[PDB]
Amino acid sequence: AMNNTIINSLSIKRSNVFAVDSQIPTLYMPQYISLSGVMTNDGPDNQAIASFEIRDQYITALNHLVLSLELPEVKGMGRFGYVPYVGYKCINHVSISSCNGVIWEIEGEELYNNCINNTIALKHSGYSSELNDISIGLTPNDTIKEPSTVYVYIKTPFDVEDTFSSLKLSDSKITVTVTFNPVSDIVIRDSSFDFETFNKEFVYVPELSFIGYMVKNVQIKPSFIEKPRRVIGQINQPTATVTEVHAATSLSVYTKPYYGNTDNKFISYPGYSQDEKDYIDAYVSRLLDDLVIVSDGPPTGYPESAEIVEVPEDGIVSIQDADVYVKIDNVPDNMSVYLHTNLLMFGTRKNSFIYNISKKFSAITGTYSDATKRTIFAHISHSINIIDTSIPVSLWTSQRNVYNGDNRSAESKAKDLFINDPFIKGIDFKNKTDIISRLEVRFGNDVLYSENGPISRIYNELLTKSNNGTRTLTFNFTPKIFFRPTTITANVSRGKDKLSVRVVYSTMDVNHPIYYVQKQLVVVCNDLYKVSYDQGVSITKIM
Amino acid sequence: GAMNNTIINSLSIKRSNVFAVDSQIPTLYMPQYISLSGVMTNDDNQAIASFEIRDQYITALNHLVLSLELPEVKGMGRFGYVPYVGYKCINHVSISSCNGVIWEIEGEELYNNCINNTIALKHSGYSSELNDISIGLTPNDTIKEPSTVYVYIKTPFDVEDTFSSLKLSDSKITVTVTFNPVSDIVIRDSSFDFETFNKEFVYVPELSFIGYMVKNVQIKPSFIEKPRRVIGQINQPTATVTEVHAATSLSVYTKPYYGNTDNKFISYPGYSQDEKDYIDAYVSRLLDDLVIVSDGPPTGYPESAEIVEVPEDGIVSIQDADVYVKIDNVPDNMSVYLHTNLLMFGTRKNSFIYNISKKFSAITGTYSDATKRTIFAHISHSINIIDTSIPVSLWTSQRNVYNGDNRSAESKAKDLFINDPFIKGIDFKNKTDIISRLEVRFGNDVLYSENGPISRIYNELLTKSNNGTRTLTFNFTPKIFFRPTTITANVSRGKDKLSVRVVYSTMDVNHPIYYVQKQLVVVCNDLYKVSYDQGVSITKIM
Amino acid sequence: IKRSNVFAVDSQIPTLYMPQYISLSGVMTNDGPDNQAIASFEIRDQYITALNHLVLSLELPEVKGMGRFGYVPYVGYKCINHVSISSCNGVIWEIEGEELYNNCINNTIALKHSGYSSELNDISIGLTPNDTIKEPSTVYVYIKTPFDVEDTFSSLKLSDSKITVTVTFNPVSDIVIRDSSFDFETFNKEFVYVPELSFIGYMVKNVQIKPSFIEKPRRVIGQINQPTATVTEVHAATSLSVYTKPYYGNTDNKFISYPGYSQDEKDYIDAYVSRLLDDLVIVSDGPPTGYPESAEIVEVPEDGIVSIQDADVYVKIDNVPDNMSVYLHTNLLMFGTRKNSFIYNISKKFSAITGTYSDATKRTIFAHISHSINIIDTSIPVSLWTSQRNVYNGDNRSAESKAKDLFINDPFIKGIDFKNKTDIISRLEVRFGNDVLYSENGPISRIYNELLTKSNNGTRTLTFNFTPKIFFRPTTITANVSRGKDKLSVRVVYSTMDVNHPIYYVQKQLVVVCNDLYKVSYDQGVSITKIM
Ligand SMILES: COc1cccc2c(N)ccnc12
Repeated sequence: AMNNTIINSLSIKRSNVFAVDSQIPTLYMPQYISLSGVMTNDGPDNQAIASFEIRDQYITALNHLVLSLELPEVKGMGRFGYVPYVGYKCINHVSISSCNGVIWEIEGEELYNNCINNTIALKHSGYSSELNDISIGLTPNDTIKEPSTVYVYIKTPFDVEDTFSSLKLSDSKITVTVTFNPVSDIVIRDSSFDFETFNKEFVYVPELSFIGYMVKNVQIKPSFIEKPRRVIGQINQPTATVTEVHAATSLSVYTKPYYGNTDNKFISYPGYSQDEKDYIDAYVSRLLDDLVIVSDGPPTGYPESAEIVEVPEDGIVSIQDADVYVKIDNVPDNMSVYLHTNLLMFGTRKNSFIYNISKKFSAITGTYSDATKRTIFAHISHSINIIDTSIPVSLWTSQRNVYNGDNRSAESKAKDLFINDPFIKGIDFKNKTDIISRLEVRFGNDVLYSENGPISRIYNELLTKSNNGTRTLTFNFTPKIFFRPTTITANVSRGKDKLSVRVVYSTMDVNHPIYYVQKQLVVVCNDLYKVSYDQGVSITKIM
Repeated sequence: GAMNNTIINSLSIKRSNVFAVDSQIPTLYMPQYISLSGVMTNDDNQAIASFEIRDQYITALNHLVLSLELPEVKGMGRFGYVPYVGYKCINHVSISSCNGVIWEIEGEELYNNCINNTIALKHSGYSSELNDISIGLTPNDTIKEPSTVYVYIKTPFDVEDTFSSLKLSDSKITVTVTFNPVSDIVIRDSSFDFETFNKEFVYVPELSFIGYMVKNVQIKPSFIEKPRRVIGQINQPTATVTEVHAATSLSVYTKPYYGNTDNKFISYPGYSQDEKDYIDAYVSRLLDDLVIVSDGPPTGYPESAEIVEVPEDGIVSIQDADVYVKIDNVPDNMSVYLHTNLLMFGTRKNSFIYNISKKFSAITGTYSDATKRTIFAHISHSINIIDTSIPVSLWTSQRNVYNGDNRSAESKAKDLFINDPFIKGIDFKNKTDIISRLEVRFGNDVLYSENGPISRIYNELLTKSNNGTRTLTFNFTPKIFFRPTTITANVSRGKDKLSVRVVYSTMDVNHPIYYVQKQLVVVCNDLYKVSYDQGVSITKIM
Repeated sequence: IKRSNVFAVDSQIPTLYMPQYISLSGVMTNDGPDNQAIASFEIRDQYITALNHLVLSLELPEVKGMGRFGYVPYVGYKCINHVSISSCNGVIWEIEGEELYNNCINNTIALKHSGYSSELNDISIGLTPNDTIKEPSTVYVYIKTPFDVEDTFSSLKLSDSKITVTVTFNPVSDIVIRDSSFDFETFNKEFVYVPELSFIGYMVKNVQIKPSFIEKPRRVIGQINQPTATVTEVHAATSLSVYTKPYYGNTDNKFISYPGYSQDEKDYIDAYVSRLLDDLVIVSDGPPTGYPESAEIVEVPEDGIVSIQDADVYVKIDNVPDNMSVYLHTNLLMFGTRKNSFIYNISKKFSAITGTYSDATKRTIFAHISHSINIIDTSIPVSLWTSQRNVYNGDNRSAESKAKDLFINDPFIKGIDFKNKTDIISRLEVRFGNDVLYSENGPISRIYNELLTKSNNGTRTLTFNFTPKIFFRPTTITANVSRGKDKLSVRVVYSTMDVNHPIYYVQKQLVVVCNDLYKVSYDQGVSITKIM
């Protein structure tokens, strides 16, 4: 059965790769353990906090925390849906602490970031058409969403090498404290939705699961742990500084939008489908019904500022230098076809440049239905983009706009949805646009790193096998757990105990509404700590 | 230089070199892919391939792959293969030496072990060629072209490549494969001549594996985890695994039993296997009979059918349910009709009724004068994955006080037999979860209890798998290099058996799904010690 | 018992080092060989002790003008003809562009960084001499090396020597999909490769270097339509791979259709069907004009069924003007080697065509198509349809349709179709010296390659090394020399086809890649040595 040339080609110490001594491991028994928590409503703005205390003589070690949430049935009228990954967006903060203090904590967004390359984790936290499409209730008793459980993997450093990295409790009490975002963050809804009643009646219903380990004659040794912390820059300020950086493993930079100067209302939302094209199509779809109207004489029901034009016989309406081709089939003899030529329009001066959403269409074809008295659109040529779909409606009607701005029908305006997702990066719903033009990191007062493209994000996505990375400077390339991490290391004497970030943002057109979306600079630092287990668990910052 | 002046600036302790390694020399060996045709036997007269590996120059092996030749399929009717056809072929696999069975597995259990291996699943046969339902129009028409599929037979010997490989100490290994009846892998309609197919079909297998020829092999013993399952009785919420002495893991799930039906179904989506795909195939098969454009009252439907003309406002009220039907370009001599009771079920006369027509809220379309048919544009409905998983015979069983299936004979004859051996839950996606609570008892004591599938969450999480099972894992130690950690019995105290009780969700007797029977499946992973003194042997740890 | 602690471990203090991401600009010379662009980067910093993780970035220019233009998917990898890492002792490692790509083909994120977006890869159309077809863009190419397998452990040590990374770029026509209207002559003149090299450098305090091994791939391409290839001086190989490439030299490299960014088999097929449909069913007032004379365009009968021999095409268009009829083009593409032979007729691969004529746009809007078009059909060069072998005219499409055909010169195509789906190797034989080392009647070696590497684009691969990398000396197939076993010879038998299918005339080339084991030593700087 072997070929003759192999057997013919077949003193030195030789390591055996066909057998190995199956070592007896530490004696232990694992258990999936679940805890109800205690819910308090204080800290801050009466924010909801869950606390779980872990102390059992048979739990010697734990890891792999997973948080459960019961989502209630949602009944009533209006449009309602959950943000994708709803269970993660719920989370404002997680702390693991002993009686000596805090062992490890994370900001909601950073936990989410760390799990973003984990499709399973993401799926478990709630990503489904059931949960994330925008349902509409038609009756005060109609069911919008059914009840549901979501599961949030609270990834910890204790999970890297399973039992080797687990958290050893000894005889100490470990408290896990979870702070929840306000339910407004996790919910997408329209004006008809009675959010006021929903807000009062909604309660967070959490449960903390984990893998406990009952361990005979546990042999503890000291370990190291990376604890993340982040600094949020002042609004639109292109700088932030992290103080007291003594032994850090990595440093990440990114941008968030800030929508406080707005009502957080958006024209459209794609629902469960989350691709860039989904976002764009959802937006086109919402505009199409005011964009091309089939009507008995001039269309009614629009603001006087609307400029609705009858389409010439050759199908071309000319909006300044923009040509829009409109051919609708099966149009009644008493009716004509109209193009709305300024459905949304923005400018900071009269008689200057204009951002006009209607000029972003070049062809609209479709067929009229006599049966349902509507136009069924077939093919659209346009240049709508992910930004357009990310513009809050408030910006269209702002005092900086010389135009009325929002010339949609009332019916369309009613369909607008509030979106308060807490984990948005960049300035568009997909973090597609790169608004950072240059990044500088200084250790003390000396330049540590500088780049003119996102070469650090490319390396981040590569080394972590992620397609949603960040501009990240990684200092630790040493394998976790089995080594002490490599860290950038302070002088303190020479002033080098702080990392300072300066980015150059690219500047947008002041006549595009996107210019007025506020930006925030997020800098996340991972500091090395030593873990000791001598009478209670404790950590110690490495200097 | 290019190294910034800060990194250079801040640069006698005992250190590990992370910038070089000692290249230690491995065992001198040489690998080879080997294929074998083996021998076939047919003794319910199930086919059994057996392959003997006897060669003094093969020290070890792993990575078994079984290939199967699928023959050309000629004739009339509708015919496709079940997704991942290769795995559904396999009833049982066993690896034995002269000293008995070294490792064996049920077909469904090997499928489950491979379910997160996309490549393995794709090689086994997942393609529109294989899995879309084709239709033959003449007795000499070709329905399916000859294909060859490859089934990766995952074994404990692959976990750590050469370290885990099954060693052969001059012993004769026999790999024995038991095949499900070909009924199980074929989705067909009534017009297909399955009788002739069933007798003409022959499983044509070849077993390949990676053999290793090793000089001066140095054998050591290892351990192996051998799966075992129990199936509770029909509709019992309990099942028990006896003789549990050293288990590494326990998993619980549910299968449906359709033995009380014909295993015929109204619709099937073919190669496209998403939940939305199943639903859409179903809505599509119903729509032919649901909304009819006709010259006077539509004909060819049973008398029990309630087909009514759509009023000029487009709304038909089926009891409390309002259906909107508006069709464009309908001829002046024709009207739009709606079948208000396409499928309907009830257990007591003039009481509660489940009526599939009521799960439509809006149906829009345009009549084609050129093809004499209605082309539908938008359907608002509430059909779900369960509706698509109902055997037709349940619509027409004696419990139904109605006729039940009010479809056209044209619709009825397109129904399909599905006999997939590996269905789970009570719907084709395994979406619906009918376990409301699960209890595992080691003896009289409760070992585990959960109120939601947190055990499946961990299973999926810890194995990176989208389709896990409610699984209790006892071993968190790395395989091969460590004696697996087990849960250990106490025979003295009756603690040598694992009993599982679940609380099934309570369903409505006026929904056909209520009558789909279910079985509890409990799989236990028993720890065995593999010994190599005079041949290969295994011993169940006690 | 004596038990190993699985609940805690000693934290070893590692070598003291600091890593830095380092980007460099290169020297570009358009010398070597056919005036091919070369980019040289010199790493000569005394404080860069080790490096790995090479990333090449490319600034792609704005593209202005007229016509249809797009970039091949994963454009950055397709740009690379060859990468070579060398030192003042010669070459340490080097790879051919296709093999680098092959090595990265299951690294989705690497592929995405290289340029795989609708911005890049859909075919765009410029409407005026100053219309912008593509915006400027920067892509990132992960030059994977043996030095990244085990991070700092596997890293390239510089040892106070001067490292030079050399990148040879394919001509830009390889990465561009264009029509005839696009001014490629000008573009070809003005386009310049604008490359920057990044890498992770390591400042190591008191580095303790040791020797190691390294697999260096090398390949042999057979002559056109010759089913054999030999690799010489094979003394210590860790693997051997066999695949097939098409040769399109007998050809203008033009194809009827291309799907764009969407790259699924079904996308290729639908893009094709859409292109044929404009000529396949025609709503016309009187017999359609503008077609070649060899075209057999017939009016669809009232029954709706047109019969092309034993092939029936059902065609119903809705809402057709009273003064026009519906026609079917019964031989849009046809191929036969004799007058009394089997004919391959693309119209016969359609069974049903429905749609609706639009009065407003005066064009037919197709609704549903029953057809049997396959991936091969879409991968047939137009030339082969009109080759001398074809006793028919071949291409009976409209002139408007033929204007839209696209040049494609992607250097990394394999097999004979655009998804490498069809296997054309029927039998495979591998000989070490004169003795058969391996043979197979089915693609079991490729099934294993896909299985063992978790890949759906594998190759027929003989793996000799099943030993963990870096931490052990790799297991190799080992020469004898005295018994003539210093040669790896591959012979394939290609599967046979009916000679009346155009794809039979696609020229094939056999590709054999051998991974030879090298020893890395660090005496007078870095040095590699071929194991014998
Ligand atoms: C998966 O097994 C391994 C991976 C990496 C390192 C080691 C090691 N140090 C000892 C034993 N096994 C190892």
